[PDB]
Amino acid sequence: MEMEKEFEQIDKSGSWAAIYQDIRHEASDFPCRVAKLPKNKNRNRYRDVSPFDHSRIKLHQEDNDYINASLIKMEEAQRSYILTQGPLPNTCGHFWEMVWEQKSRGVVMLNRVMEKGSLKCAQYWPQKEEKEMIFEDTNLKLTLISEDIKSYYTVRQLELENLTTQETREILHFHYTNWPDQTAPESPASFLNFLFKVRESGSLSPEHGPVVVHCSAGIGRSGTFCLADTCLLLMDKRKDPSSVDIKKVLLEMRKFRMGLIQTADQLRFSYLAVIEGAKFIMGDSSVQDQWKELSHED
Ligand code: VO4
Ligand SMILES: [Mg+2]
Ligand SMILES: [Mg+2]
Repeated sequence: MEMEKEFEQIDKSGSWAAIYQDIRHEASDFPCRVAKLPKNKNRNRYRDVSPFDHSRIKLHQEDNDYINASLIKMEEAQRSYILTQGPLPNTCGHFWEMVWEQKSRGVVMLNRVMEKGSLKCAQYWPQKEEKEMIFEDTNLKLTLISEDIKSYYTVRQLELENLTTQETREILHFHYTNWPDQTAPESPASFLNFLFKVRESGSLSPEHGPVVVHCSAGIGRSGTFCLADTCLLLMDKRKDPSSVDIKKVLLEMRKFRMGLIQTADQLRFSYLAVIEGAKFIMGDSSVQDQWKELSHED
């Protein structure tokens, strides 16, 4: 309720840029010494996007444990996320090793492999059932099991096999294919429809390891997704929408990974998504069918 008042004040005063720059100025700053080691230069997609040492995910190999990935551990909300860059051609083995070792059940992908004429992500999952991928460095096998393609997102069932142990796991892939870099989604409705398909999959359950979330850098669209989910979960826990302070939640998230939410419009969208999602949290279950309709997923 009180985020709604703040939304109006910021809008009718046109101060989203200043509000967002405030968050940037107050955000935590922690060292990234491991990410900056010369042996890890080719493991980083962007020179200026690095995991903090204190929250980085360590791979369980002894040669080089480095991956550009952060554990966002939201203590009060009791949910964790792994935010990571889009894998590089040499880090797709590391990416699936991380998924395996962290016992993630779901991967949320918010970018496309090619954006604005550039390769933003390696093709790290198989596109055809009969063309499985084997990651020889990490001894993992990945098979496409099935694929449900909708108008602006795709859900895939993957089988991930630890070839050392021959243990197998189902990994769910939630691929938002309609969300351009540095922008807000089309509508809260289509975003919330997607978020709630991730939730209903069980991939966010505490019984599993943290969901893996990535875009190209793992901060902008990835930060928007996590901020909206954590805010909705916080108000759900308290059944009190007015108790949620969005900027404080984002600032808390930015203790674990730098640059989360990259534009003022993405921040503004985050308010809109949470305000609209609160309708469902607070007991208007019919609104979820309305999101499905408005998102035109077929
Ligand atoms: O690829 V993202 O720029 O939305 O961090
Ligand atoms: Mg590379
Ligand atoms: Mg690779």
